This record gives sequence, structure tokens and C-alpha cells, in this order.
Amino acid sequence: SHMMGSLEELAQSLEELAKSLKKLAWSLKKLAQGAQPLEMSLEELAQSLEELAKSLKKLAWSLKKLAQTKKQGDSLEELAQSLEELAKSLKKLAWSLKKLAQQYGDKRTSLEELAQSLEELAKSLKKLAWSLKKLAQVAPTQRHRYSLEELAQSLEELAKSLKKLAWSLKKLAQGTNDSDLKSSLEELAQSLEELAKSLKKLAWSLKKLAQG
Repeated sequence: SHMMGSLEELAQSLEELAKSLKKLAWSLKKLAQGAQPLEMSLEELAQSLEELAKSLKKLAWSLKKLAQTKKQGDSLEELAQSLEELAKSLKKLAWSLKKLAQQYGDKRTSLEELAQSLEELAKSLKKLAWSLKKLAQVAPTQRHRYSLEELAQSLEELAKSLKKLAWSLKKLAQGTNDSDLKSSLEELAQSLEELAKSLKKLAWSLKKLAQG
């Protein structure tokens, strides 16, 4: 009911985020056309973003299968695997971002902090996957309400971390002036903010389910 709707809203927000990442990848490739140094690092960062976008669309499909359906346990484990794969792609993205930042001056610090934030996000997603694999081994009617409330809290903390990431990308955009890079960064920030909202709505559905 409300759970299926919250899971599908989240999958939709993940697919929109993937599209914003693909736009940013294109901006970075155009930046790599020779009008500024560090062509190779820009191209590598662009490729990592396209790989991140592919992992997000795989995660969205996993959520859609969960929303549509005794097979609940299997679907949760598939979801946890997709999260672990997304975490790996985030760590690779952070690695490429650090390499790019080595080429900048005043901007190097904000780019390095951004990469550190992605590394912390990856760690939080691995912990979420672990919690989901635990839940998957408990029959849905035997799950403790506190197990559901802890999951909702974890999603609310993830939303806060994405809003902080969005704020840092907005500040980066203000300092930029690319081609359409500024517009691609602002759009990405808005997609992360929408994702954070969809995570808060899912947390609400879990807290509602915990009360039942």
C-alpha cells in the first residue's frame, strides 16, 4: 500500500539521479576537449560517473521488484547486493575525484572533501546492506518493531548526508564558470535533494509499519 508507493517513488528518484550524473559526465568530457589542463583526469572522472549511473539504475530495478513482491527475503538480499555494488562504484568515483583534485589550486580542498564524503557514503551503504541481509532472514511478521525503526533512522541519516553533499555541490557550482558545468552541478544537487526526500518518505512508511 503505502510501502509499495514509497519504494517506487524512491526508485524513480534514483533513476532521475542517474540521468543528472550522465549530464555531468558530458559536461566534464566537453571540459576535457583541450581548453584547460588535466584532460585525462577529467575523462576518467566522467567514465566513473557513467558507471555510477548504471549501478543506480540496477538498484532502482531491485527496489521495483521488492515493491511488487514469501519471496520477500530473496528480494531483500538482491537489494543488499545492489547496494554493495553501488558502494564499490562510489569508492571508485572518490578515487578518480582525488586524482583530479591533485591538479587544482584553491579548489583542491573542496574537491578532496567531496571525495571523502563519497567514501563515507559508501561505508554507510555497506552497513545498510548488512542490516538488510539480517532482516531478510526474519519472517516479515516476526520482525521486531525496533528492527524497522532502526532501519528508518538509518535512512533518515542517509538523507541528511545527501543533503549535505547537495549543499557542497551547490557551493562548488557558485565557484564555477566551464560551459554548462554550473548547470549540471546545480541539477545534480537538486536530484540529490529529491532523493533525500524520497528516503524520508520511505522512513515514514517503515515507522508506520513498525506501529502495526
